[PDB]
Amino acid sequence: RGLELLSKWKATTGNFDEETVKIALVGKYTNLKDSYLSVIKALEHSSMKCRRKLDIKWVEATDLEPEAQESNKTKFHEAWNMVSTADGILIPGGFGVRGTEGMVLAARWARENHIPFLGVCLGLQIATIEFTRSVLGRKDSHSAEFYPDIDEKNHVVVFMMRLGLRPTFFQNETEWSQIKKLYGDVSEVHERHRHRYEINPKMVDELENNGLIFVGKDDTGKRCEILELKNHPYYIATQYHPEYTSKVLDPSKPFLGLVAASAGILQDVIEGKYDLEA
Amino acid sequence: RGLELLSKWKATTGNFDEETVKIALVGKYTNLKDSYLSVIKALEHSSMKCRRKLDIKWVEATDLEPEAQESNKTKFHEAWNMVSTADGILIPGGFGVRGTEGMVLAARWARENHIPFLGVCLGLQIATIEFTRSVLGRKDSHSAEFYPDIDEKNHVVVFMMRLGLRPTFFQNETEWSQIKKLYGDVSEVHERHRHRYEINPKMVDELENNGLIFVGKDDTGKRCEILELKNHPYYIATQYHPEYTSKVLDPSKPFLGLVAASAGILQDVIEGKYDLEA
Amino acid sequence: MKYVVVSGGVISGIGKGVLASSTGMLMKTLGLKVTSIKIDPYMNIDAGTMSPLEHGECFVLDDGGETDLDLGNYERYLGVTLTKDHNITTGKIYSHVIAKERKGDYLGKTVQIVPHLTNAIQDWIERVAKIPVDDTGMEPDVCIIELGGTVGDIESAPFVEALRQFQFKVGKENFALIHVSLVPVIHGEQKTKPTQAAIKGLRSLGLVPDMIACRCSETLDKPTIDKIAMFCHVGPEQVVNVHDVNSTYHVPLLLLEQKMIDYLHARLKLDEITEEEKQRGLELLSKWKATTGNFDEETVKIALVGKYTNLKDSYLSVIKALEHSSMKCRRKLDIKWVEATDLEPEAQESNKTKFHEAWNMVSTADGILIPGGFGVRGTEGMVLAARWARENHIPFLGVCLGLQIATIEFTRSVLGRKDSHSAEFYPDIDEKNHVVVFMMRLGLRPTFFQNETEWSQIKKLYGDVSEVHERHRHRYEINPKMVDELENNGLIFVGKDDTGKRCEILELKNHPYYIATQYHPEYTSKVLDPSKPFLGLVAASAGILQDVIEGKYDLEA
Ligand SMILES: Nc1ccn([C@@H]2O[C@H](COP(=O)(O)OP(=O)(O)OP(=O)(O)O)[C@@H](O)[C@H]2O)c(=O)n1
Ligand SMILES: Nc1ccn([C@@H]2O[C@H](COP(=O)(O)OP(=O)(O)OP(=O)(O)O)[C@@H](O)[C@H]2O)c(=O)n1
Repeated sequence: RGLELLSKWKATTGNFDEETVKIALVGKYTNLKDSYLSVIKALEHSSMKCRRKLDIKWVEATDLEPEAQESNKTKFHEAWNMVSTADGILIPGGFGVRGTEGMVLAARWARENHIPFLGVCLGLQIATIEFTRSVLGRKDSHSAEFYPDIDEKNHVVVFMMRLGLRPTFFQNETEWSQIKKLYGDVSEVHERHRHRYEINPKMVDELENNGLIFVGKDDTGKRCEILELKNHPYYIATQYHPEYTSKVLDPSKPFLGLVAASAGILQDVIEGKYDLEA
Repeated sequence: RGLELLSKWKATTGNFDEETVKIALVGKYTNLKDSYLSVIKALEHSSMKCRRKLDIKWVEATDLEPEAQESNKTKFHEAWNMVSTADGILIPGGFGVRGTEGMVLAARWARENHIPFLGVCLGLQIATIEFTRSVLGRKDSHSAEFYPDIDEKNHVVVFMMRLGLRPTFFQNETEWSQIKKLYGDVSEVHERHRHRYEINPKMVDELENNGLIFVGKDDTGKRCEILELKNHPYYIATQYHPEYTSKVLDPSKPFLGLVAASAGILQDVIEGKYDLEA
Repeated sequence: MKYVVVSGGVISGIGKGVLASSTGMLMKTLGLKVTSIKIDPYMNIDAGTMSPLEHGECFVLDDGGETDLDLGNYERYLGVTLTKDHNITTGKIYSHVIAKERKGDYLGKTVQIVPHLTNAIQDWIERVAKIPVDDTGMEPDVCIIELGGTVGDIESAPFVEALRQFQFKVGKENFALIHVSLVPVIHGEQKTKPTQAAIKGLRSLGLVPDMIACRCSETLDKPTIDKIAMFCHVGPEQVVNVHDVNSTYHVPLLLLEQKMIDYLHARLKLDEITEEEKQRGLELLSKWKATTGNFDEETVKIALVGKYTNLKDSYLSVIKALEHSSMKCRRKLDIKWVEATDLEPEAQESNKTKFHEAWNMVSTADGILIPGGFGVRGTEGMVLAARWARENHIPFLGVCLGLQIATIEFTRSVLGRKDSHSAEFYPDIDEKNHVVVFMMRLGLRPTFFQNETEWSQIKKLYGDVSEVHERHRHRYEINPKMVDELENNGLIFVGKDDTGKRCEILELKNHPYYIATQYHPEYTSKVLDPSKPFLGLVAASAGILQDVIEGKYDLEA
């Protein structure tokens, strides 16, 4: 295991010496770059598997808003150029509500135009709010955070906060899935969580029938743990935070798929053209 | 009139010697730059009234499409950077159907985010298709060019082709209008036309009630000649081609408003801070 | 943009300003950017000629213009910095059109009250309504326009023409009008007819009221509302009533509980106007519930000692600055009004009865306040009031002439020097306590704390910030030659100007609260942010000054 760790180090090092991938990371207060540290490292570990140079564009989510155009026009154009340039979009599981309105438009941009996407925690919440707000109509729908609207809340409280390593199980028909292929066809995964809200189970049949297929759920089958949009090149979200289990020799699979699809190489990464030793 | 023409020449010349405005012109085959010659000259005449340097970004409308992202990704990012950068959007009255799907997304971009806009001919058609396709829902709606859909045609045939100088009359309540202010509060205007389609009169009450107010119509009141979106900084379209009456000392009013609002100075141009002689 | 006129009545003095800025305070509850214009029918261009005896106190702007006194009521209610242009006056607008007449800007046409002057008034209102008076540089979303005088005056006729034409230059569903009108009660019955005759007057000039608001001695009877609404183009739910309330700061809650805004929201279609505004709306309501709670939830007695205190509007800003601070301390304010000249040793033989009333007030009070009086007359009594609070540890604030008199007294009693006097007694020369400094010093100027004075009670109330910004109105300052003697004896000048030559604040070392300011701090007191020199005076009069500085009385945790 000592000699193998050196060989795997020579491999990830070789993958740095041996083309760029541009990713827009869109969230609240991206100026505070340590506040997203795990997300950056999870993109780095995966980018060395793809042999491709990582270029994170930092977007303040609020600068995407239609209101920002009259308030602070210059930064609004910088934000939209980054979103328009990027080979992939990433909504990183932000803190609090402020960025939400711009993060919706970033999710819409990658739903419609076939840009690779990953939503983490609040990013799954916003992948579901957007798919509701644009595919089902339902323009009033919002996070459960906007409590007094009641009837149009996209989410429900589930305090059990849900924390720590919990399992997640693939739905047994979803053999088509890009993400459950990256997990090696294993029956279940184990992941870290930090959430007080989940997508309202009442709506999930409507989302599954329209193609926002929830390819992974919890032990009970009541909780929304993963989604994949059917017949898109790579549009994933996770309710968990996968960046809290990314390792330098074993990159976290939802982030590996985002980089590999941004590189246009996702098929060949799944088929095994990029493992470190034969 | 000789001495006055020299004074007015010294004025437009002074307005060139005496800051940039960036405008995205979005249409079919913008590579063929002589095919939009009148539109360019109408933007130049107006830009010398605003004392501001004109920078037309040329966008191929088809490169904005969600399909272009997999087909020709590089040019699709260049097209979207131009749309995202511009201080104003202009849909120039293109020839044939090809560019339509991208021109819809350019009109949506300026409806939602408060970007100044002018639609000319096919641009009014696409301002109305977009406002239908996004404000009324009605996602199947299209130009009358897609004939066999029947029920969802946004337009109707009116061959009389309508051509040459015809009048247009303001609707008598629309005192709020930015465009009818630029025309000096005169009761009517006279303009050139080249159209075989008009917006279907059956729908126009729905569009007027939702705020896409048709501030100008023909002698009969049956024909859609101008629209202004109520409570937007500058979102105009004209069924006529106003670039066929722009002159170097008297710029065509729909194009003067587009430049002046892109410069953020529209109020002061209407109030008279930029006429050539006191 | 949106606009709200407040106008009207059969009488001047009916209640407009409280219905005006109060309506504007509630526009801010919605998160809106808000501004205000007061249209005055009088012919003075500014209050700079107007002596403080009639029309009252020359209120002073950030821009240092001597405005109409009422503008202040809008800088407290809304929390905005207005400008010299927000006070339209009949003398100001005739001057502006007459200037353009001699410059020839009318291209040799004859110039007429209609349309040229009524265009000028509309062009002024829409000009001024662009100015960003609010806590961020974006143009306002609503303007409150208060029309002074009464509709049907020969002095207010140009403005009701200009406003009528403005109902079209601006659209309906962007402009609305509140008309304030009288319901006299005689023989115990509410009579509607003065509202009918004044609404007949209003529609004659062509304005139509979207609300009526009544001055009445009572709650309007259900039939009185019906008999006004049967005679005007308003529903019975838009006959508003500003009745007797516990204090003037309750009026915006009274208007909101009468569903006044739940109509203006629809009538001005205000759904047509960011998260920052929506939050700042909810915060303004929370801060209103706090100052209101601080009224419902013990008395502080303050002697205000000055010239001609009978003329109570002449001290209006000072009263409001004491009210804003008293709601932070949760304590009921009781201003004793003292004529300064009735304290004098000469008054004892001249008018003995009033002299005892004056001295009982000074002896009773928990704090003393010398308010920045006009002219010399009161000075001799104001010295004895400052002496009374120097010696016995009574809390004190001196404003302008009050710092002058705090320094004259400390000179006249701590240094001996019994001949010393204001520079106003010019021919004494050698014993003048002050020096001329005409630059009059006016408007918002900075003041900087002296860098060692960490002990200071006043620079603690300012939050340990390095400098402050304040309004001034002075032609005299304390003579710099003497200031070392005063600093060495303990009258420490804890704040000075940019040069360090000018005496801007004093605090007497080792006294519970003895402050004076050369500036007028009452011209920046706001209802949610009370002016710090007045907060210290109330809090020390309450004996709670330490705990106010430590933070036991901020509105939200
Ligand atoms: N927000 C306000 C409004 C008014 N007042 C005080 O109330 C009196 C004047 O009230 P106002 O509303 O102006 O009514 P009047 O001037 O009496 O009458 P009008 O309606 O003509 O203004 C003055 O003490 C003024 O300072 C106040 O302290 N705060
Ligand atoms: N017919 C009149 C009478 C007076 N004024 C002017 O408008 C002001 C209104 O003040 P007001 O309070 O009406 O004073 P009075 O006329 O005495 O009314 P009151 O008796 O209520 O003071 C007057 O000062 C005067 O400037 C006017 O324009 N038209």
